[PDB]
Amino acid sequence: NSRYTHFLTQHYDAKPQGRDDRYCESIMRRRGLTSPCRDINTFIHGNKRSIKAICENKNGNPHRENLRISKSSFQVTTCKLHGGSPWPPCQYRATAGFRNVVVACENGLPVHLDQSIFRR
Repeated sequence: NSRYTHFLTQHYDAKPQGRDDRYCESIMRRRGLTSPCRDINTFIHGNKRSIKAICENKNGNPHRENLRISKSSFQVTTCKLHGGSPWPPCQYRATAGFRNVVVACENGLPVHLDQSIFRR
């Protein structure tokens, strides 16, 4: 279940404080997403068990072809790449949000975040 682990690395941050541009620039580095700079990436906050619950009917509904959509809303932060280059230094604009999320699940664990709902 390294895909679950990969999901957490790319898309989970339990307790941020700020959630500003600087937060994005830092955490995108910390999580290895800056070579090349990922165009857009969203982190989910709070506890893990609520996110795992999306894979059950406890906190999820089936969605489109192969995805799950959460019933609860999550605090999230979307980091969007600013500037012309794919390469570091990666400047990010932060957007804090509060809504449900879309994931793909495998063996009851989230393994993908659908980034499309945050492209705005």
